[PDB]
Amino acid sequence: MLGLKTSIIGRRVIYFQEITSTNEFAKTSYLEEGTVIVADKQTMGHGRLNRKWESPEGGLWLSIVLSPKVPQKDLPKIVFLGAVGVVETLKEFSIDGRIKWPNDVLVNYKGIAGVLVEGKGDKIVLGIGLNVNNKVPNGATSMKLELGSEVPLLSVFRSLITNLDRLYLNFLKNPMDILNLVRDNMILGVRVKILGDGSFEGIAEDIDDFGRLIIRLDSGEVKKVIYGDVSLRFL
Amino acid sequence: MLGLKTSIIGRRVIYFQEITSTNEFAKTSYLEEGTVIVADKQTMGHESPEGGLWLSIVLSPKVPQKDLPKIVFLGAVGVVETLKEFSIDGRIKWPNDVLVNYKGIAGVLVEGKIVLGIGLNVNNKVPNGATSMKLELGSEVPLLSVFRSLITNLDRLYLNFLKNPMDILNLVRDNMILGVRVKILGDGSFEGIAEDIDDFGRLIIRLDSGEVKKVIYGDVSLRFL
Repeated sequence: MLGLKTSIIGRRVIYFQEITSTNEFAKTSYLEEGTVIVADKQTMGHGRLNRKWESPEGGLWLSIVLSPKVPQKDLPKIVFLGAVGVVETLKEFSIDGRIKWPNDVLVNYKGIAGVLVEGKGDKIVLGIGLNVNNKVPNGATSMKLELGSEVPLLSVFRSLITNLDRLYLNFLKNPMDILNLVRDNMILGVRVKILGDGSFEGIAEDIDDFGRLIIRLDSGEVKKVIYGDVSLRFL
Repeated sequence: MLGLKTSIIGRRVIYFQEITSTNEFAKTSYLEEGTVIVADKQTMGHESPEGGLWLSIVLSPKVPQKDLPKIVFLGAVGVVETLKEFSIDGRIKWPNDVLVNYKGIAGVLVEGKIVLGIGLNVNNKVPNGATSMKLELGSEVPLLSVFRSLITNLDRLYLNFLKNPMDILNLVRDNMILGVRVKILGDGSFEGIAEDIDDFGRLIIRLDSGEVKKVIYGDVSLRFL
């Protein structure tokens, strides 16, 4: 009854009034490629770095099951697919979102969406958490706060699924393309600090052909940061 | 994202762009009670084109074995209530069909774990002699609005049915086509006036001879004369 016209993503959609986490369900269940798992709220949701994710009623919490048969050297790039999809959808609602490497989406430096990609055996689970009408934590934002008005949650879903499907079909044929879209929508040319072990600061110059963040330290040294399991702070 | 607030029916909803049959998927798959299977179209329903509301609901009612036959009435009444919400006069053709001015607009199929299947013509093209919500109202009807309405009605009806399986019969009686001649097809056939449904949901027919027959659904077909 939803009348989705997508080719792969959204061929099937499993909706839950409440769930522990859409990513966990997608990982532990056999689902055909393109299946979207979505819930009004999550009781154990989280984003990258295991950051607890308040997923209250009003937001868009979903996961997509994918099994892209692309060269493995290109597989690591699906994380960006979600971020770019969110940016395209936000633009449709007159909101200018920018990507905070690797896959967070910000609006005026305030978090509005997060992407969590996990791999289980043969498939990849692309999780997205987008603040729409739900109340957000201090420092974060939402579509409702940005537009100062209620936003039809289903309208956002339709838009996002449509964009993700389009991006995914092209990724299957031209996997290098997504990096260019990421680059064109990412926050660059500003100072950042990579936290944790061997912490350092520098200018985030660009992302390379592998999606690594290229940082220029004050000394002139150039470091390439892997998208995995690191935290980044804007200075 | 749908924000359904029902208690059981609609706790989960599995949507398909296309499926062979929502009833077959529901019967075969491992699903929890209240899960609704809905598709834009069914390729092998019993086809169901885009524009209609095609769904099945998984139920596990812990009620007396004798009350299971009443489940079909939950679907028929739920459809009638939703149609009334859209100002369409749907009437029940005992025991699983809904007509508008004697034209078919919906059908209910219960199998079984009990699977309650419902097919409702909304914006889809229909067979000769049938009708749809769009044809009755004269304009397209938001399919999702019909789904929300129906799911809400079915959830309320089901929750009460679990406690009082008899209550549904009164709602059927108030919304069913009665007082007219019908032909019952089974082992041969007989005709008579459809008088009412009894405390078991059996159709009571008065033959011209004065004989009274009680019809149980399962191996029979009813036709209006």
